[PDB]
Amino acid sequence: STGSATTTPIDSLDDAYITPVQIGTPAQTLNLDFDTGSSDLWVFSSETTASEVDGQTIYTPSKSTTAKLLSGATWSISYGDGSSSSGDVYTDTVSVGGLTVTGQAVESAKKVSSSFTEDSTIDGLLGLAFSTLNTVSPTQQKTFFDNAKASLDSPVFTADLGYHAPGTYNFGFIDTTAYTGSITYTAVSTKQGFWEWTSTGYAVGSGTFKSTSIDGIADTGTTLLYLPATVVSAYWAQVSGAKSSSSVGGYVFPCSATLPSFTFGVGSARIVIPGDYIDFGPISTGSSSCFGGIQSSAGIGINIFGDVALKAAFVVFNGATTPTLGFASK
Repeated sequence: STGSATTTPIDSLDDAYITPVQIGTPAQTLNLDFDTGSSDLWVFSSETTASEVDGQTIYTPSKSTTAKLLSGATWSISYGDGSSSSGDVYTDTVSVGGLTVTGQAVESAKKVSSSFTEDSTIDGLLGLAFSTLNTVSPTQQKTFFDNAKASLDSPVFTADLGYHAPGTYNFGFIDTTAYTGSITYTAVSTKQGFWEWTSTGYAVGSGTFKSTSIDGIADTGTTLLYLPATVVSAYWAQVSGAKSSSSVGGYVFPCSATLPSFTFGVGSARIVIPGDYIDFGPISTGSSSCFGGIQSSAGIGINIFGDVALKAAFVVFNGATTPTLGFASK
């Protein structure tokens, strides 16, 4: 089998992407944030504290003839940005882009943090990291991809995120029309449960390439590119007037600037992020200070190749017995 679904930016800055997902019978369609940095499929629901729901579409398991309470199971998750959610668990039929999994754990939120409430466009998350990170207790549950894998034509999914435009998530096949040149594959460590890999280096604008190993994760659920402070300082030093602002919480730059590109290495191959992809707009309405899309990972503990980087590439998440990651230009 295969599946193919369009993913759409939630706003004009590409702050996140939402993909429609069918849950239950008859189908209830919710727009979920596909997140290769976590491993829980959770949704706003009829069980979510009413004051914490503000415009989201909810899953109502009592209206699904295929929903079953997973008795005794609970979940609770905290994300890198400090957001969180928790609740109980159902199993139900879940379909993405024509690909159907029966018996999928659908984690129903009883509580969500303010950032989730305040984002009316995201109805939940669909985790695509390794199932070892799944938070369901006392019986850990599998991700949608793990459940689907044996049935797929090939044990892979691909992310093709757009810049200020829709893109595509495919399951079970590699669309050879969706990228230019060749896909370069690179080793993955699953030891922390992430799609963790080692970039071979970077360049700033038309500058020379610096060969240096940068360990990080491919994370579709993170907006920005978070890299070591040395690398990030070298980037922003090429933008007149750019500075790190502790009050804003990262590097900002004059909105009048033209940003240089940023290149990252994948083996001997190179992925070029255009300067425009690094512009996250005014820090507040009307301001002439703009927020940067490349930021230091120093406070985080891990480097993160988030959407700013991934949207410059066609990315293969290869879930074979020994997983790998593939990157192509497009």
